[PDB]
Amino acid sequence: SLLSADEKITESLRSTLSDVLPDQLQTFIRTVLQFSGRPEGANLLTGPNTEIEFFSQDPNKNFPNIFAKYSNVLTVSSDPNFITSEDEEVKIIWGRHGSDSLIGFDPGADLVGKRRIDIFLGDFIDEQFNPIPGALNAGKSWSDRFILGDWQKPYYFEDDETLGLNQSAMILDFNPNEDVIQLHGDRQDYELVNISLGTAIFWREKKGYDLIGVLGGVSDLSLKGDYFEFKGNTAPKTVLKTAEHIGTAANDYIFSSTVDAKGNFYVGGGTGGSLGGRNIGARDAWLAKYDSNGNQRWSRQFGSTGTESLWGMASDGSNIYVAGNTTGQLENNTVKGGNDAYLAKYDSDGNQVWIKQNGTYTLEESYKITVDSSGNIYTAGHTFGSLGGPNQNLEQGEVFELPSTDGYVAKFDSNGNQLWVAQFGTITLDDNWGVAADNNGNVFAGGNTKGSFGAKNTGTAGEYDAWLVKLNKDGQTDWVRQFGTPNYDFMWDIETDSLGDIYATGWTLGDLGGKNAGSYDVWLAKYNTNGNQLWIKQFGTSEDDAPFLDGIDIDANDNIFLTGNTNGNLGGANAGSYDAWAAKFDKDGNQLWLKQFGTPDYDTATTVTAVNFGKLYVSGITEGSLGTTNAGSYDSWALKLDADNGEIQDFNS
Ligand SMILES: CCCC[C@@H](F)CCCC[C@H](C)Cc1cc(O)cc(O)c1
Ligand SMILES: CCCC[C@@H](F)CCCC[C@H](C)Cc1cc(O)cc(O)c1
Ligand SMILES: [Ca+2]
Ligand SMILES: [Ca+2]
Ligand SMILES: [Ca+2]
Ligand SMILES: [Ca+2]
Ligand SMILES: [Ca+2]
Ligand SMILES: [Ca+2]
Ligand SMILES: [Ca+2]
Ligand SMILES: [Ca+2]
Ligand SMILES: [Ca+2]
Ligand SMILES: [Ca+2]
Ligand SMILES: [Ca+2]
Ligand SMILES: [Ca+2]
Ligand SMILES: [Cl-]
Ligand SMILES: [Cl-]
Ligand SMILES: [Cl-]
Ligand SMILES: [Cl-]
Ligand SMILES: [Cl-]
Ligand SMILES: [Cl-]
Ligand SMILES: [Cl-]
Ligand SMILES: [Mg+2]
Ligand SMILES: [Mg+2]
Ligand SMILES: [Mg+2]
Ligand SMILES: [Mg+2]
Repeated sequence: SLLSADEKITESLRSTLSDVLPDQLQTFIRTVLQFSGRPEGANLLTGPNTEIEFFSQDPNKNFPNIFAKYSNVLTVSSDPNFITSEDEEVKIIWGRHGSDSLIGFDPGADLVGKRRIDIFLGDFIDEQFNPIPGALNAGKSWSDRFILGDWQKPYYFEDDETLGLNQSAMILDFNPNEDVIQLHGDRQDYELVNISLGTAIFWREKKGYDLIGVLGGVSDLSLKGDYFEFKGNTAPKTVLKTAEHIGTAANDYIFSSTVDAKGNFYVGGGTGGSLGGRNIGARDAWLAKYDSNGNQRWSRQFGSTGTESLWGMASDGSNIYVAGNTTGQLENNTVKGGNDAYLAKYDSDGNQVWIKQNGTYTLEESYKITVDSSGNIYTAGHTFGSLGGPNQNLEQGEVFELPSTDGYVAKFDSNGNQLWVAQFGTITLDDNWGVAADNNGNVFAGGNTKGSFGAKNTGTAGEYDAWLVKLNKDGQTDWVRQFGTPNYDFMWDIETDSLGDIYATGWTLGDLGGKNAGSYDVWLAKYNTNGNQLWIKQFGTSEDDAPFLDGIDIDANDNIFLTGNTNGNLGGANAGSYDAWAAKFDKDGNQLWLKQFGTPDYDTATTVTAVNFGKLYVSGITEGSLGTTNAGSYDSWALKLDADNGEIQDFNS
């Protein structure tokens, strides 16, 4: 019976949210929701007003730590939720700019009896909080997809005698003119109920009801509207049987790849399941080795009862170095506070040689790693603390500046001893999205900044620019460069060629290398070792085109390979949703080929690795059945390509 559903839903959500979220965070959320004109959820948070300790050195009070613990803050890009992990009862999933594919509930996790509320914000963009109007993206929004179920099962589904209020999504900014709510089954499986908060979405069967999601501030919807997408009960038909398929019932992601000197191919990333070994808790890191004929030699899974991923991997020719973040305590390590970075070493046989966890009392992220020809290892990332030196934004003065990241690069020897750590940036956000060593002892770093780091930012409202830093063998800066348009420009990865020149790839919403074809476009930029910009190429379709994550590699012939996603017809006719794409360039920026592949469902490449004089590997993630039938939610895939023309080969030979 749906009698008194409004009172039952309000009391249940209020009870759970106010029990789980720290008072500091409730105070922050209530203030933001009131300011933004999305007040519906505020009355669900009944904790007392509490000082928000933006700069506390206590890891348990430091607000960046608290906010990160209960949130997935995504990027200015059109994002899949590449950071989702089943590590908390309540999670705020914030898509920001771009057309985001938002998921928070892993259908493959053991969540029986667990309270689970995912609070979704599809856009809710930074510009709302600008005191001065007129910003390029003020008032702009995108079509976000809120994933509340798939072909396999409804999400947040307790399937018991109650109204199923213990698990539910709450979407705070659903716009039926633009956004989509994805649901299991068909429209006859649901019933919409107008409530004080907005709309309740109930799964309905003979035995009763189960609350799937609440839409704050929207009423009078219809299950016949095109803003609901129903996925039925049957896994997608398989395409691309030539690909290697990696998947469990949980969310599985490849985020990176590399090759050793014998031509063995490695992939790795994060999984909510038991992929390389028995799941330790929430998301774990994992990696796998394949011989050059496509046979898997081993898979390994490691981490903690908290959340970690492999975000980068590189080889010294024999060993495999891996890097990422963790929210827990790794084996043979101590926590520094909040989330930390780590670097680990695996030998060719899959033995974990060591793992080094490093960081500060506050939030570190690390997405990148490189290995030089001497066998030294460099990680890179960003920190809210004072890792390589004092953070540019240390404490609150008379003028409040929101806590913010600086970039860092850390150098290690082959035994994991830290040789140095360099930290740099501006008073505002500076994130790292790239690290690459040359042959002469130097190392480059690259990323995004809201500030004026290597040049005056021309954005009127702190839109991102790209930055590049060259460090010497001792970690001292030789130069800082910055490039961009007045709009957002976002870098994903960098790499050097055999001459020591540095290349970066990203997306732009403006005219960076040329006239923007529409929406996001791809760019590739080249700088010389002395900091001079040589060229920027920009290309795309009228739709959304971008590299993603480990988006560049450079082979021994100085061919450049790029990869990412597109929802246009970039390398061919789009198969549906986003597809993966890859491209090859020469060292002068001439485009040699451009290919597109994927399923009718959401796909993106996440990594590209070229074998010298051998195959090209493009790997990524999918909601479709790529290689074989999807086992649950996100699965992963690797494609073996002819590097001369981008044509897909059978993975196994
Ligand atoms: C469910 C509630 C949503 C809360 C969070 F999910 C996101 C809101 C972030 C607040 C705002 C962006 C920060 C801020 C402060 C400032 O002082 C200057 C700024 O430009 C920007
Ligand atoms: C793995 C993806 C993580 C992406 C993060 F990079 C998101 C940044 C948070 C946004 C924030 C509201 C903007 C902002 C910062 C700032 O330092 C000053 C501001 O006024 C405003
Ligand atoms: Ca986004
Ligand atoms: Ca969005
Ligand atoms: Ca939206
Ligand atoms: Ca439920
Ligand atoms: Ca884990
Ligand atoms: Ca830390
Ligand atoms: Ca900074
Ligand atoms: Ca810019
Ligand atoms: Ca485009
Ligand atoms: Ca790369
Ligand atoms: Ca697709
Ligand atoms: Ca899966
Ligand atoms: Cl971002
Ligand atoms: Cl806005
Ligand atoms: Cl109930
Ligand atoms: Cl209806
Ligand atoms: Cl099939
Ligand atoms: Cl082996
Ligand atoms: Cl600045
Ligand atoms: Mg029920
Ligand atoms: Mg097989
Ligand atoms: Mg390489
Ligand atoms: Mg296959």
